[PDB]
Amino acid sequence: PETRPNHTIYINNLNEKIKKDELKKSLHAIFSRFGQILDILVSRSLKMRGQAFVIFKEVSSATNALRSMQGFPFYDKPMRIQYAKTDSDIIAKMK
RNA sequence: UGGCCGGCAUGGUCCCAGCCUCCUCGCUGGCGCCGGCUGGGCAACACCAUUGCACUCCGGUGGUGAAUGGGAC
Ligand SMILES: [Sr+2]
Ligand SMILES: [Sr+2]
Repeated sequence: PETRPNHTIYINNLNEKIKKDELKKSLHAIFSRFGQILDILVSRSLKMRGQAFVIFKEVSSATNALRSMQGFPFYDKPMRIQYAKTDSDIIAKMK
């Protein structure tokens, strides 16, 4: 079952050999044009590696980012993008 | 040598260059042969496993089973 629109996009299929700090930097480099980004969360743990959460301030940004960068070759791999199942805390602490 | 021991070999002190390494990366570390014991840590690196929905840092295993020469006294 797909997912409903969200402030946060969930990206996976990312190159696992990239360190956390660099991955966050590179992700911002390509995703900041879609709108203000509140934060990017990345973890290299067994369960969370290869994935990232880009948290946009406005849902239109996420939606854009989602449609525009679906399948984008990043670090030699096609980026897969979806909306996050639930709202990230940063967003809850507001709306 | 990450810590520890044994056997054998080996004149010494330096100077220059090169080379080596998971555990004080370098000029007041190290760079003969052989065998056995043991500690730490995944931080870097590699390999294996993982396609995974978080907002709690947190998979496993491996490496030293390493590295040459010149010169001055
Ligand atoms: Sr050493
Ligand atoms: Sr590890």
